[PDB]
Amino acid sequence: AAKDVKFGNDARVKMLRGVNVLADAVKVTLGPKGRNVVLDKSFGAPTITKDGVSVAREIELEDKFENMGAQMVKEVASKANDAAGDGTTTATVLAQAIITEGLKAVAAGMNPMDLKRGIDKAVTAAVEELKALSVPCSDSKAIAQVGTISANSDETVGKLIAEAMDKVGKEGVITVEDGTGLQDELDVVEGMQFDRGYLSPYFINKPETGAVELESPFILLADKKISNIREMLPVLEAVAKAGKPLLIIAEDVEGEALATLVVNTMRGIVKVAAVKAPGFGDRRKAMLQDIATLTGGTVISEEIGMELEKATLEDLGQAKRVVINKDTTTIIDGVGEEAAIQGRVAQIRQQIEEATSDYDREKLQERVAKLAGGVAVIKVGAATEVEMKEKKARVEDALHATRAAVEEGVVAGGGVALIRVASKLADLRGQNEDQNVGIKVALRAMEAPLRQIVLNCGEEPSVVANTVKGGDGNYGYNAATEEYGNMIDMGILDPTKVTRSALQYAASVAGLMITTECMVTDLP
Amino acid sequence: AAKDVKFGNDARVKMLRGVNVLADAVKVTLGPKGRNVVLDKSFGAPTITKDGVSVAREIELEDKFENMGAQMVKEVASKANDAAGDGTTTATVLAQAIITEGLKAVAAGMNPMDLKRGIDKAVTAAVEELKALSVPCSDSKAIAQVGTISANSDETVGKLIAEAMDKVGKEGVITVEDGTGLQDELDVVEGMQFDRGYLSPYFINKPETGAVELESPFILLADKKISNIREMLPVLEAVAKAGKPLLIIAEDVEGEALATLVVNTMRGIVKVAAVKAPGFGDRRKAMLQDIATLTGGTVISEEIGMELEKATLEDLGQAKRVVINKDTTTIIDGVGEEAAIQGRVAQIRQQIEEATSDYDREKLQERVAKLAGGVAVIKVGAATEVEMKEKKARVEDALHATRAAVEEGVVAGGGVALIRVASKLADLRGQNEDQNVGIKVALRAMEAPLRQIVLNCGEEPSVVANTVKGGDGNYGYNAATEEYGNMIDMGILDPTKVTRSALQYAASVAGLMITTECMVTDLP
Amino acid sequence: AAKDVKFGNDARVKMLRGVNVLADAVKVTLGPKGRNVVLDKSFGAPTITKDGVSVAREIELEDKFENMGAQMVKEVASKANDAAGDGTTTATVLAQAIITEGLKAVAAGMNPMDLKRGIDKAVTAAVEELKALSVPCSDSKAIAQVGTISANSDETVGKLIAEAMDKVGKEGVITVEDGTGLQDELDVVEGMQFDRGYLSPYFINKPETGAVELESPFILLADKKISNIREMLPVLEAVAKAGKPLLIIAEDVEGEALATLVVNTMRGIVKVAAVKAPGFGDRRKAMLQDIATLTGGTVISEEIGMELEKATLEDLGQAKRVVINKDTTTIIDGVGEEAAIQGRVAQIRQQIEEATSDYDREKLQERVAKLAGGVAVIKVGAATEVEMKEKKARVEDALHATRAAVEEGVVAGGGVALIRVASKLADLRGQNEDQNVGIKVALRAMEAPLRQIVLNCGEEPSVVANTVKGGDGNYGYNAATEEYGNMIDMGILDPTKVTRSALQYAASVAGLMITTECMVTDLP
Ligand SMILES: Nc1ncnc2c1ncn2[C@@H]1O[C@H](COP(=O)(O)OP(=O)(O)O)[C@@H](O)[C@H]1O
Ligand SMILES: Nc1ncnc2c1ncn2[C@@H]1O[C@H](COP(=O)(O)OP(=O)(O)O)[C@@H](O)[C@H]1O
Ligand SMILES: Nc1ncnc2c1ncn2[C@@H]1O[C@H](COP(=O)(O)OP(=O)(O)O)[C@@H](O)[C@H]1O
Ligand SMILES: [Mg+2]
Ligand SMILES: [Mg+2]
Ligand SMILES: [Mg+2]
Repeated sequence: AAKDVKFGNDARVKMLRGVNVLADAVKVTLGPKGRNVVLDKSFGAPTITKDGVSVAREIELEDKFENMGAQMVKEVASKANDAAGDGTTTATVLAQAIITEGLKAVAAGMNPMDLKRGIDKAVTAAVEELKALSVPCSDSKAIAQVGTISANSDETVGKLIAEAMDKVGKEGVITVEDGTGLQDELDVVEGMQFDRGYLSPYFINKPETGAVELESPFILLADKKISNIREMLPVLEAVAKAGKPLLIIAEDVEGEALATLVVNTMRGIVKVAAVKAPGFGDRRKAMLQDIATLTGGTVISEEIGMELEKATLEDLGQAKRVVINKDTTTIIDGVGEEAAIQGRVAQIRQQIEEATSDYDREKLQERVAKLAGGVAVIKVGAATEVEMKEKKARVEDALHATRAAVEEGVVAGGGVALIRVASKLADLRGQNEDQNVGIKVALRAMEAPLRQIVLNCGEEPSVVANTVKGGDGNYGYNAATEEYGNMIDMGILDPTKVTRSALQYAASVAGLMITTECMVTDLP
Repeated sequence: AAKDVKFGNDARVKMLRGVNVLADAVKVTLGPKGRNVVLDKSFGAPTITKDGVSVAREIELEDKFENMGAQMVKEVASKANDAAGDGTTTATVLAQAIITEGLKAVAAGMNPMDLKRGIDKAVTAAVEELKALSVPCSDSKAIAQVGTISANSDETVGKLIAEAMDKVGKEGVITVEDGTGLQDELDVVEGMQFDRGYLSPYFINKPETGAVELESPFILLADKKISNIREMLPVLEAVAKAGKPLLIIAEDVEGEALATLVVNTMRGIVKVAAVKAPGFGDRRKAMLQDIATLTGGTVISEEIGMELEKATLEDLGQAKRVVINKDTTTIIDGVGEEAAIQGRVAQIRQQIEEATSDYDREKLQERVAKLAGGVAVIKVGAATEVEMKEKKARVEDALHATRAAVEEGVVAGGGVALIRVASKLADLRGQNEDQNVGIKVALRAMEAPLRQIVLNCGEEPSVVANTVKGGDGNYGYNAATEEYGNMIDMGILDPTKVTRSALQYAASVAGLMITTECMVTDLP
Repeated sequence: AAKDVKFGNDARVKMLRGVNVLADAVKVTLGPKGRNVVLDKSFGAPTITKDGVSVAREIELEDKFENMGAQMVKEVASKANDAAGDGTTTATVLAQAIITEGLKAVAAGMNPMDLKRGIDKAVTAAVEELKALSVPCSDSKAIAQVGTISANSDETVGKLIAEAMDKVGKEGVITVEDGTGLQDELDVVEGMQFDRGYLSPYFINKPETGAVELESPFILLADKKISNIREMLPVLEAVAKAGKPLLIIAEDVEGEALATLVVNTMRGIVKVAAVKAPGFGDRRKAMLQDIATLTGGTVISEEIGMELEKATLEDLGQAKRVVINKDTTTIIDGVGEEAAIQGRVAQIRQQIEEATSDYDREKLQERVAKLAGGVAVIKVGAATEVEMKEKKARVEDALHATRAAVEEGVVAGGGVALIRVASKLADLRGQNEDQNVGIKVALRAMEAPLRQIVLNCGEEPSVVANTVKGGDGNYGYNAATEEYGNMIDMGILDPTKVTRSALQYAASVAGLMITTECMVTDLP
């Protein structure tokens, strides 16, 4: 299509108005005194969130150029989310900030490219700075503090999270789902368990709800379905002999097997029942050895050097007992040596450090957690639906933040850390003048977070900022209590990693953005 | 698409006008002196209802922003309905109320977020308060009162309902359908019965209409059709022997079986006939044991350890007699021990407390009712169709209300309860001032219901409210009689549960809504 | 879509304008001096009717709100028609009436809901009232008068109708079809006969036109066709033996059977021929036992304990003779005891009182009429088509009216009955004042029918009405003769049932309608 090109100032301005719109719409939601925004939806009802990135995405401008600018800054708010799922709003604030000043300096007649470098440098510096102040977040107390501070000051949250982490361990998995009631609720799975119910409902051991509890069973693992392939009685009878209950796992099972199986377990011939493995081919099969090895079983290489009956009763794995309903199965404890356990674990180390990261290390550590650790789930409380969302939302942020503080430590919130490291680079200089401004520009912008927070409190951003800058170390203003003091003792912690990503991602784009001299796009 | 963002006051205002329109359109229908609204329909003729939620849903505004606010509030009216199918209008009124005030305070320059909290707390407070006033609704009288009150003061209703409940019991099922005549009618099913007619019309016992009355039959249950699988004569002849009638149930039956069956029963060889089981696989099957077990029969596990003929005459169940037409079948009474009954029932307790609730516990309790209790249906009378609707509509609310009153008691109507609990929290305070206002705001809104009611009577909302606030306990204004007194002795009861849901759901949204600082949506 | 809500007076007004348009367009056709309206049609040529309900349906307004009003009143006009196929126009007038007044009183500042009750009660009252005055319409004279009066005063009609009923009986069926000439014509079927011609055209007995007259035949009924299934000669020869003609009925007959049959009836071996049974499966079959039992035959349960040849010549039914063409068969008389006749009739009593009514009791009563009574059809005379329509139309109204007068008696026309019972409720009062007005309103409206009729004669509606009200009993104005007197002796009768439905249906909606406070619809 025919284009519309714009150069210099004109373009820039447009670009800026664009940024501001986006920015302004995300600022409103910063800090404890942060406010909400409503995203309309033709879909169902409008959405009410305080999640910066959530907002960003919805912003699109009619002015093709004002729009481009917005479409750009939008990615910082975005990347910031992919990085550590929080700090999004904050990051955005900084760009808005950097850009404003930057442009003003380009308008000042400076070479933009050096401004960029000056900023870049200024940032690389600021980063080491943070890494310096970053201090280990390890105790449950600290962990609940970031949770809480992340979930717009909700202790119940940090509290809950703190606990989960304290249970499932370090590699234990944690997820949030909408709860039933209005109270938040924490459930923690113990041992090995997945999402497969029994195909033989008739095979319900003791409790109802389809509760099966095969006491001291032999576990069986295969690689096929058993319609009429019922052949395998040697294996069967083998246990009928030892008089032990039996659990099975494979592609599937047809009535032919079940039917007979039924009356057998009935007549008190052999108390048994079975449930399908995990899910997809590579999936399920991927997850069995682990199971076998766990209970000390010998998975059946139906595809390799094994067959149906082709397998002795001793191949079977053994566990205290099991618990099954119409949807899930759980092994109380497959007696399997730790030489085996940590072994099947050690080999997970390569799986872990993977270049796939997302979706890979997810379902990955899951088993990892089930192969020794513990799995946890959180249910969010909310009367309405428009509440259940927002709530559950923040809950995750925090869930993330903690994850980050742990791996990368923390620093002082209230955007003090930055304002602090800023003073530390008061003497940073670069190759030429422009560059020095470029730096100065950046430092100057690092007061953004802080004073937006303040402003979201209807108070003098500049006045606070001063008194705060007059202080040292972790002296900081507490927006919530409206009084200064030590940000850490007050439990106002920001996972070091977010603060860093926010600054980086922010600059990464801001920088470029301010080096626009021309812009092309379609006609109105 | 290109968006249109609005911040602060502008946005709010718009949002509010939006709310108002909706609200205002729902108010009109509040109380005995509430009026109706007409909802247009391209479909057929317009609809005339006084059901708040019915109205809500139809409201959509041209102004994108005004619309959003409307689209939000709409959910309280909604959720309120999913909760206890009544109080919808009332709920709405409170939001309208809360928001108005709220915004006024934000306009006053207060932190919205604290306002929210102030409100939330004031509410959590207000709830215990109600649970205090809630008093058990257990006698048929009270129950008749809520139904009546619910059905805009129609005694006939509460009366009818009260009856139904008094019959089918507590776990007895109750449903409402359109009636033939103009009078309302109550039918109550006794014992075991379902929606299945006979495949062998020839096999009609005594009365007409397809009336079968197998005196002292042997009930038979299967898991497959019987085209030429007619093999089973043993079982058959086994009764030709005993000379007792026989009832059958299964996936189906082809004439092959029927044909011969006809002349057998004819010649006086064997008085018999059969009808299809419930409906879907897991369905029908899920419902048979009960049947069997009830009548003392042995369901045929055509899929498990059994086969056609594979079964003895004693396996069959026995019942006083049965009654069948071309659409329904009924068992007079299958002689089956209570140990069995309450048993088959007890195991329903898990089915009962289910995380499925909607649709689950529905068809669930149904059987639960047929499994010892009773099933009832109500036919609403109406001359027209636009009448049958409205009518049958209100009849259900009541139906629900009562259901709610029973499980959660009641409190004083006329919106006195609230107005009362408000005085009780006159000393409630929060962490800061804004929050205290946030509380005051809410308490203030709790007068809404009452004074909208009054206003729907062309009377001083503020003057009544006063004299009402001057009183104590259940002193309250009777809009209908236009004179004060004891709301309970006057039988003006609100199922505690609705009053509570209305307040919660209302606030849950209003709360958020008043913390809007920006709004985004598409362009006009 | 974006809506447009309207409250109070505004809404009401619009609504009313809507009603009026509709109403006014239907009024014009009320009474002997009623005029016509033309309904356009893209289809073919415009339609010219005086049938109120025909009109109503065609009315749709551009003003969404004016339209809603009209879409609602439209239902009274409608329902009135489903109820008893006449009085439509009349009904409408009352609504128009009720509403007008009603609204005026709401405008007066009265509680609408009481208004409604006032009206409702006033009506329930008015109904017993009518049931009082209703007097049995039994003599043919009376019956001709309602037909006549119904068919806008056409004696020829009431005359013809009276006859029919006098013939076919009470349960005899009567239908109207376009006739051939210009004179109306009445045909009356005697005995048993349906719409099936002979497959064996060659088997014509005596007259032409395919006229068959098997003297003292043996009727034969089956449940299948006969291509090569010609096997059955035993039964055949058994008659060749007896030497009697033969009639056959079944799913069909192939030439194979026919061919041979031809020459057989030809060479004088066996005078026979056959014709297909009724129509659909459950249709035809449903209609055979009846045929059998009548002539005294044994239907062939080709599907049950019976086969082809499998049946003795005695099973056959017998009849005096038959008459068939290429489209119709008829049994002079199948000697079949009345024990069987009325038996097969008595069991029709449940078929009769069926919760189906529409479509059921139709084809049902049909056979019923053929199983003892008589069947009649009327052919309407008209030069044109636009005439044949109108004509035939009114003819049915009367056909229904009579039906109604018969079952529910009659009362004095000219809208006197109502105006009369109104005076009777001059002292009716309700729980409060608003309600008394509500009542008064209604009574006042009952003068509508009468004075619209008067107005349709260019005369003082108020002057007549007065003199008419001064009178007693059935004193009434005769619009046609323009002179007062006894409405009954003049034969100006209205089937009690319609008069009643028109009032009920009318109020039923009107009532609700005047309680509108808001209205929602889409934008223009
Ligand atoms: N009570 C408080 N007083 C002062 N600063 C706070 C307080 N609570 C949180 N903060 C700071 O304000 C920031 C608010 O971040 P937030 O608004 O959630 O944006 P993001 O989406 O970027 O986290 C926190 O990261 C922290 O630095
Ligand atoms: N006769 C009466 N006098 C006073 N208050 C009444 C009377 N009848 C009902 N009410 C009160 O007014 C409310 C009206 O409820 P309604 O108009 O149906 O709204 P919702 O659909 O929210 O219940 C009742 O719930 C009760 O609190
Ligand atoms: N000559 C007459 N004088 C007085 N009243 C009459 C006369 N003819 C008919 N009527 C009355 O007017 C009615 C006319 O019916 P009609 O105009 O077709 O309206 P609808 O279709 O509502 O019956 C009759 O039912 C009867 O009540
Ligand atoms: Mg955050
Ligand atoms: Mg209600
Ligand atoms: Mg008429």
